[PDB]
Amino acid sequence: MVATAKYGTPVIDGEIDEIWNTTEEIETKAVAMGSLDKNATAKVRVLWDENYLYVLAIVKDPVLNKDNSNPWEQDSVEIFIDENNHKTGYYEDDDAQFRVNYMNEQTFGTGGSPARFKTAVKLIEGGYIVEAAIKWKTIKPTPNTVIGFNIQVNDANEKGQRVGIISWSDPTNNSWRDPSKFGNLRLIK
Ligand SMILES: OC[C@H]1O[C@@H](O[C@H]2[C@H](O)[C@@H](O)[C@H](O)O[C@@H]2CO)[C@H](O)[C@@H](O)[C@@H]1O
Ligand SMILES: [Ca+2]
Ligand SMILES: [Ca+2]
Ligand SMILES: [Ca+2]
Repeated sequence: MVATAKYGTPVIDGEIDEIWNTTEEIETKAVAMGSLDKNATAKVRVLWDENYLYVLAIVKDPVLNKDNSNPWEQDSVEIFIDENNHKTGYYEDDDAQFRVNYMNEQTFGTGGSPARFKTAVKLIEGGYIVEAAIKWKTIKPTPNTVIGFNIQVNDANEKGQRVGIISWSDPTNNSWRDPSKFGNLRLIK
């Protein structure tokens, strides 16, 4: 429900900056489809500065696949932001869904834009690391500012079928259209 992100500016390249160690790690344990022991999950660290929100997601996934024509059905990570944290039941102008797969290919849901999304992906033993920067659209964050946030891992099998949907705050697979399913992220100094 609630987490924090330390102020900081990491380099987007898929490598783990020392600074990521200064912020808490959250886990995607809100299951909508699949299970924690059998499907893709991520260990996530979050940082922020006046211009972007930064996300480091270490994904556990032994089988990588992107054969499905649906981007949400390819092994990928989705990031959700609610800048004014209104927790509405639908997307406002400030709300957004961003997506990037293990090949660092970006796709977008409502509100998401490539002009505000920089990403890098590096494969690792047993999975992959996603490092992203999301440019704020409507706000200029200050310490103790609270935004709505969620991160989801889509797990596809060798058959190109999505078998897992696990996020941090949403076990109902509605984050793509319902910000009220996002958790709260306090931007701290
Ligand atoms: O992302 C835009 C796209 O979303 C599709 O819904 C996905 C959603 O993106 C994802 O977060 C969730 O896990 O799965 C649903 C599908 O069940 C939606 O169907 C598209 O119309 C829309 O363009
Ligand atoms: Ca880095
Ligand atoms: Ca909003
Ligand atoms: Ca997979």
